Amino acid sequence: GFKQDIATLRGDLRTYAQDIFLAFLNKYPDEKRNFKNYVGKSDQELKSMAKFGDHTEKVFNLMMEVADRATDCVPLASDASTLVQMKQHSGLTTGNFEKLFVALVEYMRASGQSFDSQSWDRFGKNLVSALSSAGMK
Amino acid sequence: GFKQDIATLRGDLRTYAQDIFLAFLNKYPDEKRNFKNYVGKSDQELKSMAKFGDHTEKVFNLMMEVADRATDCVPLASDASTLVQMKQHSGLTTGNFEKLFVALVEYMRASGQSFDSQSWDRFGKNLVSALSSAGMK
Ligand code: HEM
Ligand SMILES: Oc1ccc(Cl)cc1Cl
Ligand SMILES: Oc1ccc(Cl)cc1Cl
Repeated sequence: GFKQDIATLRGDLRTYAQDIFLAFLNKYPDEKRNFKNYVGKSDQELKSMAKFGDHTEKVFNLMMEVADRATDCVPLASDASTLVQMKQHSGLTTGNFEKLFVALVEYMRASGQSFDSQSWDRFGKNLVSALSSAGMK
Repeated sequence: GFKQDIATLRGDLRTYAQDIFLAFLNKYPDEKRNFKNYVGKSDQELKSMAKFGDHTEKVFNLMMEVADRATDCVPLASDASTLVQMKQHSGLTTGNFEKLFVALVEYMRASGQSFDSQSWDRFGKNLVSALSSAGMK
């Protein structure tokens, strides 16, 4: 289930963080505009860039903590406030987050592993609602 | 305290994992004999090798799972048994583990972050005692 999925992802975190972020960026090419330096690069080139590896790992490290602190796939309101108050997320909307979780769930469904994709879909929806309550447009 | 420390360490897992492993290896040079692929290389050389970062991340991730499952800094006997039974740990003794935790506590005290170094010291002592009870020499 959901809790075991967190353990699975953490056990190969750099690989999953990069694979999932790349799936997001290739499913939604417009989202690359939020990173500027990622345009015109293939996946293998991105994976060789310092800020790409460091950044995807930090995103995923924190995403797994938020997932781990949730109850029944509902994140804590304090974790949602943190994500909203981050300077780096000024200019983001909940739509950016919704798209991340659509790609993550699709990636899980296609991997052939025993992920509880339905719990991740609920988690993403519940996170987006929490982000709005915390003030994100 | 202990639980926040786990969150702090997990938030930047690869960076802490590398720095703590290097602190251990440089404090206890003889221990590097267990890691024949890392002999003859400076800290910066090791950090440039993908296999070093991957190895340290996987170890440290499991250490944080064990710490998170502990009650009052006492690890679960099942987690201690897992560590004893791993093939990669054939030939190790509790002494190797004690030295790791000395280096880890020394790293925390020196870092100038508000780690609960006393709790990591207790955790390391209780883990060493649990490894004995699970069959490690
Ligand atoms: C609580 C502490 C520890 C945990 C959680 C842990 C866990 C692990 C894990 C998950 C691996 C496999 C990582 C990989 O795939 O490369 C591993 C491998 C290994 N560990 Fe441990 N370990 C711990 C302590 C130690 C200590 C103290 C030593 C020796 C001083 C040690 C020696 C080794 C060796 C030699 C390998 C094989 C590495 C290789 O073949 O490249 N471990 N350990
Ligand atoms: O910016 C990111 C880095 C890693 C992951 Cl998994 C998702 C996002 Cl949006
Ligand atoms: O082999 C290791 C990798 C990372 C850390 Cl923190 C400790 C050890 Cl023994």
